[PDB]
Amino acid sequence: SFVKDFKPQALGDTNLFKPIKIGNNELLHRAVIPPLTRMRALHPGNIPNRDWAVEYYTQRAQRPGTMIITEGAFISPQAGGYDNAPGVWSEEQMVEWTKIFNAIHEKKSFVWVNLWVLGWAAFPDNLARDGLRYDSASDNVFMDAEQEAKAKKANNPQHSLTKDEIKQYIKEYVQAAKNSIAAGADGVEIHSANGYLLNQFLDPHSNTRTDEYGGSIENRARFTLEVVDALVEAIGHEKVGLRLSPYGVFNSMSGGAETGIVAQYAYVAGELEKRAKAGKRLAFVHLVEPRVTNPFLTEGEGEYEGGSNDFVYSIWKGPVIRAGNFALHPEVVREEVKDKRTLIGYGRFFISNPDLVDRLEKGLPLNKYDRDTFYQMSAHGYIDYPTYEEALKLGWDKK
Ligand SMILES: Cc1cc2nc3c(=O)[nH]c(=O)nc-3n(C[C@H](O)[C@H](O)[C@H](O)COP(=O)(O)O)c2cc1C
Ligand SMILES: O=Cc1ccc(O)cc1
Ligand SMILES: [Mg+2]
Repeated sequence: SFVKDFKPQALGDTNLFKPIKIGNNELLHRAVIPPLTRMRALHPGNIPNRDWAVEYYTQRAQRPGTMIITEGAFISPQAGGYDNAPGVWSEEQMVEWTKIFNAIHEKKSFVWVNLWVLGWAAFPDNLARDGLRYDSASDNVFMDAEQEAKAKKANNPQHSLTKDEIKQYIKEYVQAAKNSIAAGADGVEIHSANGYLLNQFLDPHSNTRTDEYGGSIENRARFTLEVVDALVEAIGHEKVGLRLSPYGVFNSMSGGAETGIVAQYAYVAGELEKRAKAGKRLAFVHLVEPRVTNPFLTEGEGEYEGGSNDFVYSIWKGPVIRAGNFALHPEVVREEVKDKRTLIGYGRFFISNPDLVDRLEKGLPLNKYDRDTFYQMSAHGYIDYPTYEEALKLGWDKK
């Protein structure tokens, strides 16, 4: 069924359809497909699903010039924690990723691998079985109730990373970046948002360390910036991007309740622009809008109207991607794109609408999404969403 009770508006006359250059890529529009974990990866091996992945990315790369950010990809086994999420550390995975990247490039679109490390969001028992640690910034603060519950059951206490163990994660990031780029990826997006490892260090609630990785704005941000510095020196600054969620509360992050959250991120943004002048300007900065502080709550819930991301624009002067409930609000996108360096990320509706860009340009009805197949091990709810034409033939509008 099409989304009922929604007035679609054509966005063909806005900047959403004026090309832009992000890195080495020349996009033909600014509707970006943000990272979306679907959990179809194969176990054992965290292998990209061999039966359905290529088709999935291929469907959503039909509109030429589209920029696609792959689903979260584990840089290594320790950075992992979910049986069905893909990784980019083994030869057996890179062989799969290549087929996807080629399928994507052939449609004339672009792909960026999102580097993922779970921190305290990983399953402790899944880590105990394979003989891995349950990492995080600290060891006296746990994500929640059932996480500290699984920690004990598996006799796998939450571990406060040591300086040498952080250095290791930085070595795996580089390797993963290198594998992805070697397999033909256009670039990689450092995932430093939604309460994962790097965000756990960034947030003052999950980071109560005393060494140079906690204790102040400058220290809580050290990890993220070292990773940025490392990937910039290894594959080029035009092939790297950083994702942040200043006001997110997902996974026990502080959000706007922490008075120093704006300063924490203003700092990071400041360090980027700094490097930008030094010649090394990241390809872009990706921001999750306070319009969505929790990606698990329906469109309109968990909105934080006490803060804004606009401050980033006074510090960083490169491309900025903004994502969060923009598909059902064309009126807000029309205003946000009047800025010449802003890109719009459409998550949940790029899941259900494979031809989303066309529907945005022509103001057509959007396919409602099925939340139940977001993480199912099936093709249903993954690759069987119809395009507008297919929907008409199937009679989704009622004669
Ligand atoms: C099913 C699902 C999977 C997601 N997977 C990821 C992910 O792997 N990495 C990430 O950074 N964000 C992820 N997100 C968050 C989205 O990138 C996005 O910020 C969020 O969905 C808000 O956009 P939307 O309102 O257009 O869906 C996911 C969201 C959903 C609903
Ligand atoms: O729903 C899965 C998910 C994964 C990573 C994120 O960052 C956010 C959501
Ligand atoms: Mg008909």
